[PDB]
Order: sequence, then C-alpha cells, then structure tokens
Amino acid sequence: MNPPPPETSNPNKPKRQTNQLQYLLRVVLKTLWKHQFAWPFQQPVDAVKLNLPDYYKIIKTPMDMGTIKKRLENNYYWNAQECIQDFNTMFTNCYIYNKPGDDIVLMAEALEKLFLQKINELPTE
Ligand SMILES: CC(=O)c1c(C)[nH]c(-c2nc3cc(N)ccc3[nH]2)c1-c1ccccc1
Repeated sequence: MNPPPPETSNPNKPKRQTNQLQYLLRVVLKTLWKHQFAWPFQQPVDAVKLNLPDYYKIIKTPMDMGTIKKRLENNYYWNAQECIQDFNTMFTNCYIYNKPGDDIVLMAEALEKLFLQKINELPTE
C-alpha cells in the first residue's frame, strides 16, 4: 500500500530562487530526466503498481525526480544543497531497498554518476 507522496509545497517553509537552483532544474534535472535509465525515478514508487508491497516498510524517506522537479518548479527549496540532498536520498533509497548488482541498482548507479558530473561545477551567485 502507498503512503501519501512527499510534499511539493509547504506554506510554513520559506521559498527561494537562486542561480544554482535554477541550474538544478534547467540542466541537472532536465538532463537526467532524458537518460535511458530515468524512468523508475520519474515518479514516487507506486508499491501496488510495481508489486513492491514492502517498499515503504523499508524506505521511510522516499524521494524521486518527479517530486524534485515539482519542488524546483515551486521554489520549495531554500538552497541547492537541499535539492542535492533530495537527489542523494533518492539514490541511497534505491541502494538500500535493493542489492548490489540488481538491474535497478545499475540504473541508479549510472544516473548518480551523471548527476555527480553535472553538479561538479555549479553557477556562482
Ligand atoms: C524488477 C524488480 O523486481 C525490482 C527490484 C528488485 N527493485 C526494484 C526497484 N527498487 C527500487 C528502489 C527505489 N528506491 C526506487 C525504484 C526502485 N525500483 C524493481 C522494479 C520494479 C518495477 C519497475 C522497475 C524496477
């Protein structure tokens, strides 16, 4: 069964736009999104659809690129580091839930390397 997906707005939380956050949407997210291995990560895990009934029994901080994209579009983040942490949670969740060598893990590993390449250099203020 599915929990509610992660919030993409929160009126208590202050919003911000920065050059680095703009870059994380326009270049980092939008490039990863087109990668051949992006599809498992483009939306919250649907434990019923994907027949992973234990997914949210194991993963307690779910994250996915659909959520990240919406957060960036909504100026939900205060800074780039917060957004980068969401990407890192997404990757680490995949490694936690699965096992080394699994096809889905090979997919996450290729995306993570590409992500690291793209955030190696970020715009300045
Ligand atoms: C094929 C299979 O049996 C799978 C296993 C052992 N694991 C995942 C799987 N584990 C994940 C963890 C996170 N955190 C995010 C996405 C993940 N997909 C899938 C899978 C199921 C349906 C479609 C694609 C892959």
